[PDB]
Amino acid sequence: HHMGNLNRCIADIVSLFITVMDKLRLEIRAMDEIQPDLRELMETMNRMSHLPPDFEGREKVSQWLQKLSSMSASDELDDSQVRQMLFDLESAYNAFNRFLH
Repeated sequence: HHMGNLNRCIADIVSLFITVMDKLRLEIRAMDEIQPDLRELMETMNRMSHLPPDFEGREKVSQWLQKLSSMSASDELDDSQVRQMLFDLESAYNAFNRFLH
């Protein structure tokens, strides 16, 4: 038994999307508490060579990473930013699932 890179990436991307969304639903707000998982999600999409270069889901995650890069470690996302991030992550997750079909 041996699992390939692609299937490991798919499992990690699905679990990271849901983990980041769940943290946001649990009122986790600090940049240093959300950003590391988001970075892990972005890098795993980057390791998934089968994704199209302009893939929608990666663009949404990247834009959030860029936004978080302007914050201090201790800065917190506000209610509006959390709701928007959840909408963007749901949209990126759905785009990933659509890609798989």
